[PDB]
Amino acid sequence: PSAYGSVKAYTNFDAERDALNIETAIKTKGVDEVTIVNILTNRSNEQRQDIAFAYQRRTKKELASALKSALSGHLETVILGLLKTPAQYDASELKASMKGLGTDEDSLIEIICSRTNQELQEINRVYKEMYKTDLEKDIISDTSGDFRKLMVALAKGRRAEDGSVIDYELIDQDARDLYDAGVKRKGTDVPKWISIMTERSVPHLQKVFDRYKSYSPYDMLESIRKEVKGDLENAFLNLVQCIQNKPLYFADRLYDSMKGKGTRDKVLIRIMVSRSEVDMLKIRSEFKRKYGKSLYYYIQQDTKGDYQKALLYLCGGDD
Repeated sequence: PSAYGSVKAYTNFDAERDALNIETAIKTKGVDEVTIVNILTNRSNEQRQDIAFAYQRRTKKELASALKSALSGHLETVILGLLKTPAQYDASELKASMKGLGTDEDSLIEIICSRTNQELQEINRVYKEMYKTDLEKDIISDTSGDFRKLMVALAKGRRAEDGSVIDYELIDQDARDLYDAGVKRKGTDVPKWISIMTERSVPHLQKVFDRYKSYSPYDMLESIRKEVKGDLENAFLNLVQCIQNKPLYFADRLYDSMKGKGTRDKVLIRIMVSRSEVDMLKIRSEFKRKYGKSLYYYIQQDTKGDYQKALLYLCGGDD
């Protein structure tokens, strides 16, 4: 279990009890959405799987299908998302990002740039089992140019994991190479940027980006804005933010999703669901530090109804 998640395993857990109570809630005239939300947002992902199993054995109906039939709107999206395992949820979100003629590059980038090697290994495996095809093949068919190269490289999840051994010489050489490949000359050696940023460990790259400031007039993020454009630039910016401060990265994404009129629910829901058992506590801390008011407050003031209640539970409170 992650100590930085907002959703923790329920102590007095009884899958049968929850399955019985959810069944009654589903069959209540008009549905008792409150009970369904109160239960599922207060159980760990694993516990939800146990609940789904108990539910089917007792009713001969799959819980997911029962809820897709019983719920609708944004609430349905949150609840069904919470029922999928982490890998399954990410795999389905990735598949959804590449559905149709166009491609939701923003979603594809957010997911591919933020997941660890461990998470990506599972996503790749589950993706193959669910859609029968490979994740890489789909990315390749929905992207092109250097943007494709970068996304394919990242999706592989073969990033080095040089344990904890700091390589000061490589830190310096990588910083010099990133500079020589960009700001230092006319044009940009994008392949060098892709290699360094996708093959080195996160702790290493954090140190590289710091050492980079010693050679370059602008930091990594500004360097990216001056060297590349389009989806490629967007990908690099997201990637560097994820490396420098992943919790802050998500906090900014969350703020952006609610700032204006209405909310970009697709993003808001994916982050609340997917990071609820990973680093939501860190995301909350960075969000409050930067924006002043808590993430809870923004969710409260930007969504309504049972949907809002569900998201607030995933947030977990504020402190």
